[PDB]
Amino acid sequence: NLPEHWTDMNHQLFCMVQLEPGQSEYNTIKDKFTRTCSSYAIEKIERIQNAFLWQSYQVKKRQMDIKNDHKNNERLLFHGTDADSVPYVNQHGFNRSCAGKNAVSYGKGTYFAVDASYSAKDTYSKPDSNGRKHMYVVRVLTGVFTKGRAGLVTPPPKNPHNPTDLFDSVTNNTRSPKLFVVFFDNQAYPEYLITFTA
Amino acid sequence: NLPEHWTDMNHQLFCMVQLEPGQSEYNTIKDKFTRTCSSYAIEKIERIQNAFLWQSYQVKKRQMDIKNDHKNNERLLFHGTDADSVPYVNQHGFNRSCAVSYGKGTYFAVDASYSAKDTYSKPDSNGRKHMYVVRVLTGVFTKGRAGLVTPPPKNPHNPTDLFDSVTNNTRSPKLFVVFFDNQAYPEYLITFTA
Ligand SMILES: NC(=O)c1ccc(OCC2CC2)cc1
Repeated sequence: NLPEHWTDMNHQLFCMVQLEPGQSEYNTIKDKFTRTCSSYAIEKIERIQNAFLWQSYQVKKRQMDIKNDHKNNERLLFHGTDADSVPYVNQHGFNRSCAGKNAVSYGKGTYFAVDASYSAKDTYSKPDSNGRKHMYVVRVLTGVFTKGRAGLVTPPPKNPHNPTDLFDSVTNNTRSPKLFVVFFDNQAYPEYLITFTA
Repeated sequence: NLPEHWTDMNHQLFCMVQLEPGQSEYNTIKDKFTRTCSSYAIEKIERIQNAFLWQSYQVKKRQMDIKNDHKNNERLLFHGTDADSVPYVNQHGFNRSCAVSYGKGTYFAVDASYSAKDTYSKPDSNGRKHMYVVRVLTGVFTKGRAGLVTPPPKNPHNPTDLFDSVTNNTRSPKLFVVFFDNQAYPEYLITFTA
């Protein structure tokens, strides 16, 4: 069930694949990033091939596609992180139990940005000791979403009289979304790792 | 890929099925409980049929069987909870975000007698206590400690290859803690009284 464009892994479960500039795959990610980070320079873009994370994520997507019926449940978003976090995210994905309190909090979960410029802030993509910054391009199952609130440990219910039927994620603003928060494992697949510098 | 002992769900994805007293499945689950809790009165046992939770759980079980290079990754454990949390656990399973002296995960007991304490299975206004029988992917485990947010690494020369769960005592475990969604499937709900 692994995507057929992935490199052969020789029955290995995990692989990072360096992309070539001028390939459509590299160029689409570069254009998405430079739309709002034209003042930074990309060192490299690696495709993340993680069989187990992919499998769990694709099971969740199919469940949300069945439950929501005729919705675009997936967006491509950005996530800046520190170099210390990269090994863990590459193997295990995004753990809400490890998430920082955001400067504007819409709930206790993992935060993903619409614009690379948000994730490019030193507060999220902290420069390592060689001055490299790290940002993931992430498939996120945002599904049906509402404006979040600082107290949330799960998405709120759609209906107060049915407390277990939940929104899929929350946002800062439903009309003009700039960030999404997710509260469950395997709701986000880290697809690419951008390494960049001033 | 829904198990054989489940009953038909008329094309729905979630239902709670009351077990018939005196039949094989009811007798099997009652005996697990009464091993340590024979002084308690059983009102009913329900089979939890949650297609989505089962699917996600089965994927994690297949992945752990590959990673550990053997079966024997699954244990049947108990979880006592309050009446107000029962609809959430039936629909969404166990959530670490909702005493945590062996880590910030979900706690499961080897013995029903431990989960039957009023501190976990809080009596509701009518005296009814609630306990799940849970399939748990305990896998390879180590001793836990306060403040863990994931299990420790097997070798701190490879800090991303983790233990699957933690316990109070590795030689004679009486409880297990898991730190990831869909590492536990709530299989039966026992309603009982002191
Ligand atoms: N909810 C439960 O059934 C349960 C709760 C706690 C527990 O271990 C607590 C540990 C001694 C500190 C096991 C099970």
